[PDB]
Amino acid sequence: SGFRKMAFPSGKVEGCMVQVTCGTTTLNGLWLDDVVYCPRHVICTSEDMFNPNYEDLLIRKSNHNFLVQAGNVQLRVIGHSMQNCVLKLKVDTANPKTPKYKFVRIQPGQTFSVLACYNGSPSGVYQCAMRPNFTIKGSFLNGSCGSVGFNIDYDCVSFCYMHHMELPTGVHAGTDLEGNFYGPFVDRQTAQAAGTDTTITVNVLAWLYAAVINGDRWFLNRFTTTLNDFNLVAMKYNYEPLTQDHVDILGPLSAQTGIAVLDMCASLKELLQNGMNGRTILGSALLEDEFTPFDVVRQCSGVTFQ
Amino acid sequence: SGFRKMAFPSGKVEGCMVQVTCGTTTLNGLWLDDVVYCPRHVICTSEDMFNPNYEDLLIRKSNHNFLVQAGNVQLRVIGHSMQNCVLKLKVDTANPKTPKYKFVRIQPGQTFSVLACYNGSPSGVYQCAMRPNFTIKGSFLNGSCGSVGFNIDYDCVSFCYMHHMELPTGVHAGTDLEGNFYGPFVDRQTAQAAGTDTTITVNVLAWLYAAVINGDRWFLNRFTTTLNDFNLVAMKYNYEPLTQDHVDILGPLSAQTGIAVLDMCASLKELLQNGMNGRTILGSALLEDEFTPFDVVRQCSGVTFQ
Repeated sequence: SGFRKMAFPSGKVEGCMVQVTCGTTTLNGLWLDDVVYCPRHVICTSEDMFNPNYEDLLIRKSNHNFLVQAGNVQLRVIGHSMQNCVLKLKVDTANPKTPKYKFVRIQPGQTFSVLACYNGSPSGVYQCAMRPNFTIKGSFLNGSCGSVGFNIDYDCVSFCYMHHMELPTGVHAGTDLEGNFYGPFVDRQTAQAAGTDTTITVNVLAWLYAAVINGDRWFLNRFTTTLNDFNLVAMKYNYEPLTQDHVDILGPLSAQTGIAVLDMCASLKELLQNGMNGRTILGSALLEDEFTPFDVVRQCSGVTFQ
Repeated sequence: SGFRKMAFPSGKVEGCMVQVTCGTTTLNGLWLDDVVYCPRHVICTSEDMFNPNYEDLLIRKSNHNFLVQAGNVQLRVIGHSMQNCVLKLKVDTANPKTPKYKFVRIQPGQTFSVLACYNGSPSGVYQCAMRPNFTIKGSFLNGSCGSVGFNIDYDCVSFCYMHHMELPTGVHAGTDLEGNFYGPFVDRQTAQAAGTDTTITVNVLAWLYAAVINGDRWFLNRFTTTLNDFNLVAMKYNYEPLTQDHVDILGPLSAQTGIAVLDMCASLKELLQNGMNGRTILGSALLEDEFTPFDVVRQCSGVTFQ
């Protein structure tokens, strides 16, 4: 019982976090086997900011220009290259605490745990969703660049996000671990702004299911509706359209509660049109959209057939 | 910028979690040096829970009745004893990952991180608060007992909670690591239930500061009030009293924002009576009380000594 914004245990990623210095710029890197990955913007000075020439800046740097520290231990850089916006520093020592891992690119609507770090030292861990407009609503201060987001999928650490920057609305933008930005952003100081966001409908429904599992029922009505009619209401309140895939994805939560997906859709329609009757659901006074169906399952159901 | 429910990195605590089986009950234990700490109710069958005499149930048990497992490696139990409601199993092997640690007893209002575990395997990490009525609104499933809560100062893990049971309302009760329960609860199947809970006023205020710091201002007014007047309003709405110790603790944030504490109390008062008239603060439509002033400062680092 209970429901909380729960992140994955951070231990396997903590052991990969390093500090990377280039001139007067320090930020975080991720150390897997004999490679440290970090934002390429660490090689910039204030004079590069206008039109940074990364290709040129990279070749002009020697291995010695990169100070890499894992705790107190200095790692020697023996090579440097660039994949898109991520810098790959080859080092002389392979990380003995390298977990089994993969680099994955997540989709909008999906969540992951962020390990916020500073000077290569983990500060804290929290859950984020990739917003439909490809930002995350994170929590980062100066020196957090290079912090990474991940999921634990079986035994495997699936790394999906590396932090690059804050946009002027206070939201956050970054790349996958191959250095490609989520969204239409670039790793330089230019006029760029988040597109308008939408609410992740399938996640809201999952969160409602979570409420039902934990004994919140007041918003349940006896109504059912159709995909089509639901989607018309969705659009009116800036909610992403719902698809059959979404309906399928909610199946596990339907079975737990005995509430058909389309019935929960009718309950959601009613909360949208008429509000939340001054009540809270799972310690919140608005409709939460940053929990996937899987996040609800992993927290509230597990492997229960019974 | 940004503000999130953020937990400490769980790595140091992950390396201490182990499984403890006695009979058909499996739950979690904490392995520090050559001692495993777990809830003493691991030795009870379902029947014993009604009226259990642990002193007597313990006599029935030999060392061989406890199977302790760190991953797959069996730790031989060579001693078993009992301090209040926690069992201490002396094992043959000292935990090589034992971090620097203290046992501390926290007070209502203070926050900590929970490493939710199952069969000695970490599942997730989230932030909680010791409620004024000595419960926590955690998120636990079957097999979570013996999961622990902690703060991390430097490399020092301060353990403050071990999880023992779910009360009927879905909220959670447990002990410090010396086995004393928080609040008047007991490890027996009885009529017992949580006292009625109140909101943690000083936390709400810290959060409001966090909001100002992150650009949310609409709830500010120009009024000032006094402690006395404020506390009268507090009492009406089941807020905890605000003391002058709380007023000083908020001095840093008052300074940073240039909003006097009693000014902020006046803003809260208005929110308290009248609500948020359809607006949000830090992405929430209610008053959050699970961030301490310290939690706020950690995510909203000042520029004083930057």
